[PDB]
Amino acid sequence: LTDLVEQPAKVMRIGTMIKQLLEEVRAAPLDEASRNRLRDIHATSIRELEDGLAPELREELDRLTLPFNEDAVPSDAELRIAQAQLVGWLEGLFHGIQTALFAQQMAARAQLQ
Amino acid sequence: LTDLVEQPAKVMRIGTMIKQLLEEVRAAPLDEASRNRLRDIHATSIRELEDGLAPELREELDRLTLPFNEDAVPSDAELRIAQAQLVGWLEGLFHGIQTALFAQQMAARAQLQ
Amino acid sequence: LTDLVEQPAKVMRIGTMIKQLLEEVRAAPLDEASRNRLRDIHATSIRELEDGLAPELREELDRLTLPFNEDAVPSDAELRIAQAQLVGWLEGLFHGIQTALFAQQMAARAQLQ
Amino acid sequence: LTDLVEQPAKVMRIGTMIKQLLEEVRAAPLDEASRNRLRDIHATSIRELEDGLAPELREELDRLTLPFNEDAVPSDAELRIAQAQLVGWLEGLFHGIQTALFAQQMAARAQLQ
Amino acid sequence: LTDLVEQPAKVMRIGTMIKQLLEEVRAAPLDEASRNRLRDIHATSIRELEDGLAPELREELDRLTLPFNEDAVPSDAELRIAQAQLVGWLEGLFHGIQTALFAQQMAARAQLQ
Amino acid sequence: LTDLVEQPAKVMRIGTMIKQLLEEVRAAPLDEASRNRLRDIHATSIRELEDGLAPELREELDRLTLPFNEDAVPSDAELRIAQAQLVGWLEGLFHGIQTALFAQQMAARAQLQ
Amino acid sequence: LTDLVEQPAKVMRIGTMIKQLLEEVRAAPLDEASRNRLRDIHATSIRELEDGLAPELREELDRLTLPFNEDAVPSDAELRIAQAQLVGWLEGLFHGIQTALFAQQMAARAQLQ
Amino acid sequence: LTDLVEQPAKVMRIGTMIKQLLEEVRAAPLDEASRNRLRDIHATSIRELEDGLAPELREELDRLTLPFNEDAVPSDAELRIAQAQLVGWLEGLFHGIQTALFAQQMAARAQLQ
Amino acid sequence: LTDLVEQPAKVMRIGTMIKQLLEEVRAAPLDEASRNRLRDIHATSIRELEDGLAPELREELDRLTLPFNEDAVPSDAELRIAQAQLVGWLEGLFHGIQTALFAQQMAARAQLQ
Amino acid sequence: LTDLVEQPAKVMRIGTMIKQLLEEVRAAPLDEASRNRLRDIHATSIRELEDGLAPELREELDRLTLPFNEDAVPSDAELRIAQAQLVGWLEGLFHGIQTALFAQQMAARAQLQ
Amino acid sequence: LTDLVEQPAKVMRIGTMIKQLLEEVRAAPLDEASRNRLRDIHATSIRELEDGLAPELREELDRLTLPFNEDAVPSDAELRIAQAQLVGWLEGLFHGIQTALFAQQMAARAQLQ
Amino acid sequence: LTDLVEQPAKVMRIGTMIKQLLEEVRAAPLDEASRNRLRDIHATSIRELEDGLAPELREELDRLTLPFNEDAVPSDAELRIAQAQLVGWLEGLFHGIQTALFAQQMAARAQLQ
Amino acid sequence: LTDLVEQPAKVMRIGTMIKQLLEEVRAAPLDEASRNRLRDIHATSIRELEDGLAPELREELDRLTLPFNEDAVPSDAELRIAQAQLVGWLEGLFHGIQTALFAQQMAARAQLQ
Amino acid sequence: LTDLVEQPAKVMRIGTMIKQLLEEVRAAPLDEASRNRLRDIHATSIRELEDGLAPELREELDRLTLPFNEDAVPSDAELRIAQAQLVGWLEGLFHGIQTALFAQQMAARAQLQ
Amino acid sequence: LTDLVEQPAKVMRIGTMIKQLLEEVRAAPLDEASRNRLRDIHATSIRELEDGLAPELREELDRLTLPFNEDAVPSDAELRIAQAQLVGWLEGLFHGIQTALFAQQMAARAQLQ
Amino acid sequence: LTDLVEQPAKVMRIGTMIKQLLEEVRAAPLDEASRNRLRDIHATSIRELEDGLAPELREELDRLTLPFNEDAVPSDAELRIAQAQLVGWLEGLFHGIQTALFAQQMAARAQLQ
Repeated sequence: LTDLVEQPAKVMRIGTMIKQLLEEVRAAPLDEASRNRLRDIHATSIRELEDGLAPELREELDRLTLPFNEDAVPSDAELRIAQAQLVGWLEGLFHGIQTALFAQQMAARAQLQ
Repeated sequence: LTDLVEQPAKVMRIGTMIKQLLEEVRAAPLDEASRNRLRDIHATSIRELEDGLAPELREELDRLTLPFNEDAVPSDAELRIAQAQLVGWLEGLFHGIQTALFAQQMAARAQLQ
Repeated sequence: LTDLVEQPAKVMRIGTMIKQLLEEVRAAPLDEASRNRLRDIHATSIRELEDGLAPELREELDRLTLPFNEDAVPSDAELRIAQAQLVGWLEGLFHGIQTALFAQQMAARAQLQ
Repeated sequence: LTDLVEQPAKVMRIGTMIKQLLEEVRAAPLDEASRNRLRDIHATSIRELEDGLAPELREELDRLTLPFNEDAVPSDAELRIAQAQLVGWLEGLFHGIQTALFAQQMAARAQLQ
Repeated sequence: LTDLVEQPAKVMRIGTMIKQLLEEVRAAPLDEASRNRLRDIHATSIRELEDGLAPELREELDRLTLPFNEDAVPSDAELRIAQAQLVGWLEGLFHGIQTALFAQQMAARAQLQ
Repeated sequence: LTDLVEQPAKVMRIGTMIKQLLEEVRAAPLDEASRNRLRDIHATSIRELEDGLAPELREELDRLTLPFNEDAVPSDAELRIAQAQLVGWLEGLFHGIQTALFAQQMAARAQLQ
Repeated sequence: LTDLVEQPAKVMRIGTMIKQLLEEVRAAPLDEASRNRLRDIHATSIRELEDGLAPELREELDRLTLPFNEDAVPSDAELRIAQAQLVGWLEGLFHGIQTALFAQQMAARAQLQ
Repeated sequence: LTDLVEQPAKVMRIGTMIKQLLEEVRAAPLDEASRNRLRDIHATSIRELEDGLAPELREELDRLTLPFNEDAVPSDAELRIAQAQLVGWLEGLFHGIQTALFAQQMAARAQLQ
Repeated sequence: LTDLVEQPAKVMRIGTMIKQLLEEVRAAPLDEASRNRLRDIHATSIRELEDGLAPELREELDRLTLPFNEDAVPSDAELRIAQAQLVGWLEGLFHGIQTALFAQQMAARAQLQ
Repeated sequence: LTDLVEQPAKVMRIGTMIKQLLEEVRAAPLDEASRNRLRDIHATSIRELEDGLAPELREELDRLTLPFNEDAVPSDAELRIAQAQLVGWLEGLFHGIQTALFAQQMAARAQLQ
Repeated sequence: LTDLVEQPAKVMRIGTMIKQLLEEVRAAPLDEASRNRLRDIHATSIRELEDGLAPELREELDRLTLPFNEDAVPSDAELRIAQAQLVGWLEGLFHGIQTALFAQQMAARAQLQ
Repeated sequence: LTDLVEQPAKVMRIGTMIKQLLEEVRAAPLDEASRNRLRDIHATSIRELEDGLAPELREELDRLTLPFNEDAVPSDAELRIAQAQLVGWLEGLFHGIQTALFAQQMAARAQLQ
Repeated sequence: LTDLVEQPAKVMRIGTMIKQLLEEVRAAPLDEASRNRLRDIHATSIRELEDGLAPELREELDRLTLPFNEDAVPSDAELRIAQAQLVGWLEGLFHGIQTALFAQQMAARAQLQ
Repeated sequence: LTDLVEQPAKVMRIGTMIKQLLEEVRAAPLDEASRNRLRDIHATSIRELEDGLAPELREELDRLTLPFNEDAVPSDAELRIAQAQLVGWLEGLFHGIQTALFAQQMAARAQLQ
Repeated sequence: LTDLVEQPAKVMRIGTMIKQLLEEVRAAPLDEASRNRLRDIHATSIRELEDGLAPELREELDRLTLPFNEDAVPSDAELRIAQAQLVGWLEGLFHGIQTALFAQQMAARAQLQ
Repeated sequence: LTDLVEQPAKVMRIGTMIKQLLEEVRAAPLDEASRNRLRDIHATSIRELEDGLAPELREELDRLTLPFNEDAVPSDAELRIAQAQLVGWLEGLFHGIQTALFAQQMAARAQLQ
């Protein structure tokens, strides 16, 4: 919990943002003005993600992630690869949270009966 | 918690507006006269959204959003990206509210039994 | 909650004490050695009760209650009267708690949906 | 919370012993040889109970309880008053424990959904 | 678990023996030939009980229990007090085991899903 | 586990015998001619019981049981004591066996899913 | 058992990431700039996976896995081969672990009844 | 159980690997770099498979299976044939395991009742 | 004589009654059922006393005596005080009788010689 | 004078019987089975006493005495009160008879000299 | 004389037996074999007493006494009550004999001079 | 008169023997080897007593006495009961004789004066 | 010549334009603003070429060429293919012109001598 | 001879076109949108080539060439194979033309001198 | 012919200026301040070119050229495209001039010899 | 001339074909779709080759050449071997022709001087 996510409300917030934008890249091809946007949004979403994570996960994210180069406009492929990577990493982080929340709840309910 | 959204009825209202307009750009391409409208609508929707958020979410919303180029009529791609960004940001905002609101309900209902 | 009972775990403890002691006077008549005990017990439960109640309820309990005389051995009637008076007052205090506890729950659970 | 009861398995063990022995004093009258036994059992049972309680509950248990007189064999009435007192005090202790432990189970299960 | 009971199968065995013998003393009065039996059985059952308990509980049982004098034939009262005392202590020990057994099962079942 | 009872069909058989005979002494008082029978029946039933038990339980049964005085025809009280002693010992024996027997089943049913 | 995976929350986290990225290579063909990303992500994902695995699983993971050739940009085929390999390898690991964890739940739940 | 598979957790792991890789060859045709990989993967999976099986199955797998040649790149047909051969053999091995596991469970639960 | 006691045989009768009852309260403490009796006895002994005394001594006794209240059970102290008061009053009344009886004898014995 | 007691041999007989039983209640505490005897003995002793007394002493004896409540077994305290009452009442009865009888003997011996 | 006792030599015989046996029950507590003895002696002693008394006293003794129930071993209390009851009744019968025997002697000695 | 005791020197002799042995059981508890002696002595002492009594006293003694169980060793209590029974019965026998012996002495001494 | 090219001065003009623009697409990658230009330029260069060619070559050029779709921005690849295609076709036209122009000169230079 | 090629200016023209396009596939890798063009261009180039070739060369060209598959977008390898095939086939065609054409020049110049 | 270019010295002058500026954009990337210059320079260079071309070339140049967007700063790519467009068009313009100017020089030299 | 090549223009055509295709296998690695093509091309080029050679060279070519198998895709090595084998054989065939063409010319040119 707190050992992983410092701001739980914020990580899901940005998490849903990254997810629905990912579902947009698949919907229709984009143009340079839109691909250039998602690059800026992906960079800012990670910067905003690290503010809500524990020190351990910040570094892990930096080891796994690859910031885009601001001199070349990425492709619809890169944007899908980069975004879905965060979507899976957050959903696996969240699935780790929900399994531990199950352990804490059932343990107190069993420590009572 | 509720310290995050000051005017819930006002925030969710505009959010539903951004959601249904997002479903329209998906349906069929638009013309220049309408894209300029959605651009104007996108700007005013954020302004009315900031009035209903806390200062912490205000700045965060501004750090994540991208103002349009006043001199160029954006494409259907930009408008889908900008709008879906807000739709995702708001759904993650609400999921943080309801998970804590449900947490409040099952804490008092259990503090009784 | 905080407006009435300061130490909830302590109040329902002593109450369940006084409750089961009341079921003993009904079970069989007592002798001087036991009546003198229940009076001594009844005094201490009230002193331990005032420590666990809010200032307003302390006075109300003091205005309603009648301390026993420490020179005459009370009857089985007084002990039933004195104790059952508290049992009803404690059950009425908790029913005041639980009616609001459901209000806190069913209102927060409804403020979400 | 569980800071109140240090050895729960031990506190409830001795409690169950005092409860069923109480069911014996009600079942049939006793003789001096058996009344003397319960007094000895009553003394050691509280000593073993205080070892399993927190210091605050020790004092409260000590402020509420009454050590027997070794010079007089108590009556079947005294032993019922003394024992049921602890039975009521012990059942009220757990009711404080189970209501908060039940609160832990539903609050964490709600912080997830 | 093992910190409390070394031979679980044996303690529930002797326990059911002590319980049904307790239910016989209540059924009809006994004679010196029968009262003398239960004393020897109660003495041997405790010796056989200590073989099946952990070192901590052996000591606790000796502190709570009172061995009979082999110079006077006890009463139907004494035999009921002695036996029911063991019955509650064993039933409270078992209720302590089963409450913790639920904690072990509901914790591994929750740490998995 | 089953290391305890060598002849399960035989141990449970004789047990039901003493159980139903226990229910007969309870129903009505007996005469010297039938008490002498029950004394003989109790002796032969233990002998037939040891053939179906493991050596550890053999001595334990011998440590717990009390052979009758062949001189005096025992009373309805002794016969209730001797018989109910075995009935409790046997019921506690079976619950220890089947509780582990259930453990074998649900462990394999869980090792499959 | 649990000694196999040292950091389950971390192993599964990275697992979900690799799984969803696999669903992206499948969705649409990629370009050379994005294929270079997935190769880099594949290398860092395994590096972070071995940190959360025991040495026995490491070597087994290392004996089974195939580092990419850096002088050549892999195909959309290779990236599917490599990733799906881990996804199956990771899903079988949990199914091997969780099936024994389920055995812990039903064996203790049966060791009680 | 013990007579067929020595390391059950490992065998269902690799099986779930080989299974999902089989679903990749069906999804799209492969290139020389990917076909060459799956062959290397298939060889290593059998080495990791033989380590986890009983000696009889080691030989049975060796009698049924056909190792690939390391000088020619196999076709999409061979790789489907080779892998699917193992998938059926692994699913058939487990159904032999699971059908007996129900026999062990449903028989011990019936030997108890 | 005639001016003091009208029925001397009756007063010495009741006096020995009230006297011997006084030696019982000193012998061992009493219970509510016996204290309630002695109160009833003390009143009836006084009513039967006034019937056997001259009018002057009646009123003297009424000025000296204090009737018990019939709604509260007196203490062993009151009962000791109340009865001993009569015993001293009767023995002083009798010592007045015997001193005059000797005066009648030795004066008539002196008129002769 | 002797008209007071109609059957002197019968009254004093029963009186001696009541006196020595009183010395038995003092010697050791009694049980419910023996207390019930003395209550019945107390009732029949008064009945046999009224047959040997004159009507004036009958009603006086009935006005002073208190019949026991057949619905409750009295205590050793009540039986001491009731019996000692009669012993004192009877000893005062004889002292009233013997003092006047001594007066008769010193009147005829003096009417001669 | 003959109006009351038919066999004077026999009544003082059995009387002494009943008296010294009474002094034994006080001396030390008894066992069932001894308590059962004294019941048989007390029953036969009354039977042997009735053979030596006049018809009037037979009936009075039967009205005063309470035969024991042969279907329960009396207590040390009952045997003391029953025996002491006869001891006083016999001592009061003899004191009635001695008071009249002196009257017969001193009257004939005075009818001579 | 002398028709009752045929051999006075023998009856009194053996009587003193039983008396002094009674004073020995009172002094200290006995062991099984000595209780068997006193039981044997009690049988022969009655046998030698009947030889010195008239047939009427033989049967009467037999109607009052209780033969011991040859197959069971009596307790310290029985021996006191049996012996004290004889001691009292013998003293009452002589006191009846001695009272008549004085009648022979004083009546003949008065026929002279 | 006249049968192939109507405006020779114009074709080598636009041809040189297409050639040097082709050398720019090779020189550095382009952006949507530049890729969009070359599409418009390539379309207008073909339109201006057909005005300068004979009817036979106009048709052949349209059969060989593929106009771009104005509703999508082409790649640096498409523009290179489209442009280079024209460059060779124009260079092949000129080599056909130059080979015949040498035939016109050399044949007349030989028709003279 | 010159009957081989009916339209020399046209065969060389298209030949130059295919040659320089080959120089583009070599220059940089292509994308699916451009690879699809070269397939379409390759088909129309052969169609325009046969119009300028003799029937013998048509079939020979048709016997040597390979029509593309509609479904698959060819690779940079296929397009290089297909195009270079024609360029080599065409350059060998011209070498057959020019070597005999040069033979005419030296034969007529020698038939004169 | 010369009817095409009215001011040859001016047409080539400005052309060389666009050519050498083109060699500068290739040399190093530019900044917004210089791109704004080249954009203005490109506009005036075409204006000064049209003054020196014939009306027919004015339109063709205008039909081929593309005015820049003055609300957006063009890229380094567009400027290379726009400039190279002119550089290619101008060299092709002169090659049409130079081929006819040389044609005049060989025609008069042949009309003389 | 006629002794070796029947259709010289055709053989140097296919040779220049086979030669230029060989320079492609060296240029970049191929895929299965291209390797399968070049094999098909190589087979048909030989069939077209045998049509253009003299019968002696046909058989020699068949003795030297090795036709490919049509069920396995050859390697880039085989394709380089197969074609280069022909290219050398063709260049050696042509170099023999040029030496004989040199023989025909120089011998006739010398027969003149």
